[PDB]
Amino acid sequence: SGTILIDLSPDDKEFQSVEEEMQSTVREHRDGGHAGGIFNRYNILKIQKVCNKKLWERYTHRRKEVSEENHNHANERMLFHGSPFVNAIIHKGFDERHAYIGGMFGAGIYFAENSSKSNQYVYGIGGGTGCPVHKDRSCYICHRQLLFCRVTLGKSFLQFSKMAHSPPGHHSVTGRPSVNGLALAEYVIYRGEQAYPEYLITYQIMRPE
Ligand SMILES: CCOc1ccc(-c2nnc([C@H]3C[C@H](NC(=O)c4ccnc5cccnc45)C3)n2-c2ccccc2)nc1
Ligand SMILES: [Zn+2]
Repeated sequence: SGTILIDLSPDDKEFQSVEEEMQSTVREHRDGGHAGGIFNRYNILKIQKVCNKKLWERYTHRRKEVSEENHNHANERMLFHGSPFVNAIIHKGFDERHAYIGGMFGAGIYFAENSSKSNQYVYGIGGGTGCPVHKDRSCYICHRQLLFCRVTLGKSFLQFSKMAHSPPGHHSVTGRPSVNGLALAEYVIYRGEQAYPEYLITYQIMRPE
């Protein structure tokens, strides 16, 4: 595999930065919690740094290329990723060949700047049938995993809510909010090597009250 997970102590400022980013970027969703559950906060159980030399080199190699194509600017962002495939991704890396064709921006890998948006996909598109054990999308019991990832957007194409690759001259798509469309920003890459899954976050959504 080559992948090592480093457990971060809650007293570690690197843990605390990821924890804060996760808690602070929660929003109320217009679906009233249908996809990700009803919560305003998480129980952060565990944050692990993902260390894989092969995957890191794959990422930085792509990043150099994107940079030369975008006026020496990678347009690198730290973004949340949610999917059922977290375990595969930390071992084998992101893989566009596994992309689901039912996305707003076609067959790509979707990231978000709001943790609560990525949380809606941990059990599948629109939350699937919820947690495996209780078939509940708002399950407070079962533990979830998000990735907090290093993502190379390069020259990002701006769009509102049928697409295979980046537009010509572009490296990603930035989905922007619209009245008849997106509520929140999402980012899409069409090459797996434009993201590194840097931190694996184990959490529950917290029951409010
Ligand atoms: C309307 C919202 O649309 C979305 C939201 C998120 C995503 C998305 N963006 N990226 C993803 C996943 C990351 C991709 N998979 C891998 O990189 C992958 C990597 C390595 N092995 C695998 C084995 C099985 C499946 N996937 C893999 C698919 N997905 C995804 C999420 C939930 C279910 C299915 C796909 N796709 C569409
Ligand atoms: Zn459950």
